Amino acid sequence: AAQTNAPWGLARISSTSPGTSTYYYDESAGQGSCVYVIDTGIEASHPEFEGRAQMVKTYYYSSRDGNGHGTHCAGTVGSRTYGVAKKTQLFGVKVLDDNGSGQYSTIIAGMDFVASDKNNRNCPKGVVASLSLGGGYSSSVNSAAARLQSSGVMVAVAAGNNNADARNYSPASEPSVCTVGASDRYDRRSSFSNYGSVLDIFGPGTSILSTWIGGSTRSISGTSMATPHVAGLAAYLMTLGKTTAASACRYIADTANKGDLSNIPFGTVNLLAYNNYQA
Ligand SMILES: [Ca+2]
Repeated sequence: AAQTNAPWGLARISSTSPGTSTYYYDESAGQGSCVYVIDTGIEASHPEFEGRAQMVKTYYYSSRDGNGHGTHCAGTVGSRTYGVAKKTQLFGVKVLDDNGSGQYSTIIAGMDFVASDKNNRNCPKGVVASLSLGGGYSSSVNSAAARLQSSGVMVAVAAGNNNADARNYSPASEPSVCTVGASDRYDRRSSFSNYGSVLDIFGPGTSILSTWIGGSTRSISGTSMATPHVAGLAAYLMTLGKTTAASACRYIADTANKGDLSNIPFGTVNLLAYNNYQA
């Protein structure tokens, strides 16, 4: 399939070169997979989700996304226009309040929730979780992410927006999950993107157009935006049968565009998420 005039990040993930505008992908499009977006929620009513999104959990007085951040991330995973995996099922877990903040204890509860909740969902092709959040180093937060991964979920987490080594942030620093840095449309490391040995992969993160609350759309930037490209890619690849939850981060690294990003610090992977789709 070909989507013309796609957001640059979608075009990037199906291209051996920057500077193109058509997204190419297998029509299966993540059908039969599931992606949890652990964030401020998802506006499930947004026409862009086509009934494929739903809220499954909140820790606050509402499951509504009163921020937009979670809706944007979910859009990059699986919206019809702005998404990588256009037929995946999206599950919202609201661990962040409408200010975009969340106590680590609530975030941990949300991760353990997903590990159990997948057993209540139909995801024959596999399960992914996208965590566009983080804070300072916490062994408990890392351990929760590790459990989620261990349970059979492909966990993708944001590296962070500190232009610093991600070793000092969680869940970014957890070795067993897929830690995602951000790039821009000219294949530069995004200026805010964290880096370091703990990174596994980069994805498009600067000036990313996606869904927003009130049935709208918005361009924003962050490792929060790169993460759902990788989560959606994993779901897409799992539907194709090319990889599994336990192997998807490795597979994505194996098949990434290599050595093409600029301003990658010595010791950080130079790998850009790529679907290796040949139309
Ligand atoms: Ca990993």
